[PDB]
Amino acid sequence: SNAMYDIYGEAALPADVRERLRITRDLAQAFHERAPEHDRAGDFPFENIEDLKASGYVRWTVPVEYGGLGLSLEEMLMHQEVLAKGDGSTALAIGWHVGILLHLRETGAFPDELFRMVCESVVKEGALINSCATEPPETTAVKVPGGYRITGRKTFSTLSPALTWIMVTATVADEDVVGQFLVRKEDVEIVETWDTLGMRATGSHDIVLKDVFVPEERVIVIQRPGVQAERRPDGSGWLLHIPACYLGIALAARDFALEYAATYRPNTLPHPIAEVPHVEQKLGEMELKLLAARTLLYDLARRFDAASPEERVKLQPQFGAVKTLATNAANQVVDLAMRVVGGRSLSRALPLERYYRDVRAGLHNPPMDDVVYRNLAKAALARRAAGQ
Repeated sequence: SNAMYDIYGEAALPADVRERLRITRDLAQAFHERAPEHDRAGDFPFENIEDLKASGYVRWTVPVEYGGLGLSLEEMLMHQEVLAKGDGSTALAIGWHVGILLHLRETGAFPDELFRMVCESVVKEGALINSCATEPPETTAVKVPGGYRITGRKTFSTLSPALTWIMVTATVADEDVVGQFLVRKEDVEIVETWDTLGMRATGSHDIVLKDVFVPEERVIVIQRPGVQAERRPDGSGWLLHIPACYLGIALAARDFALEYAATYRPNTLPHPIAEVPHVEQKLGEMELKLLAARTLLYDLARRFDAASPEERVKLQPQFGAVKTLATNAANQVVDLAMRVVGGRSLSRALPLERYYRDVRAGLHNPPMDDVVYRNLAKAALARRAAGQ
């Protein structure tokens, strides 16, 4: 409908979306120019995060009533894909923030007052938020006067150096029930762990909580019998930000290889390499993998936007399918782009090798391909059973 304007034309886009796309294309260009040194040094891109805050991007998924733009999931994915073309690490990291805010808006998982407080901090100060549940729940909350003390360790928190707020799960000691708590980043220790193949600018950090106080008003939920989670489910649709980011990296690789192929004419040939038959085939195959994966991504995002909570839950198997298709397609596209360019694709003078490293992580984000396929099979069997 709006998405894939690069294929289908920008003339059809409403003036507000075109203006927002000018903003995110501008950001992407700056991220692109900065990406090589951040990848080489593996240093966190704080200036990119400052640009995102200054632009207003960080509040676009906050509801209109609290001073955001209430952006649709379809449009959020479009901008994620634009930002990722510039720099995968930065896009994916801020995706967790704009996405989690879309998740909270669509579910009412936060108490009203707490959501209002967080939304105000995002709108007025550009405060950033992420949810950090995974560990190397071992993380523990102890009830104290006024709230809880939290001790533990969470892992893979990619935006953490720039966060203000952190949603963390912990087991309440001596009730054996799990809670979620809104922790201030300034109260935790960010610890560097091993560096990684790609996405190296944002790096891998653990968050360490020793003796962290959460007052009662920043308790999100305690999962007892009866409560129990979120006012209305969303089927985790917001997790489409992940495949959006990997497709944007693939698009950068494609744009690169197309540009190269159009303009590189070796002295062994009378035409550019874009006209060599096996190069045409590789470029055409890249186009088709992108067309198929992006079309499905945006189709599911639009269905999400239009769907009730009950329907959103039923879309989950297809949401997984998108993730598998996009992240696989993105790795294949980068492979083909490198084969088009040839031996120079190995050189750190060109960005393709960085794309080859960065794109790989999509395959190892949950849900794994084997889980996605199993879930598709089970949904197919459930649909057959319901039919009769």
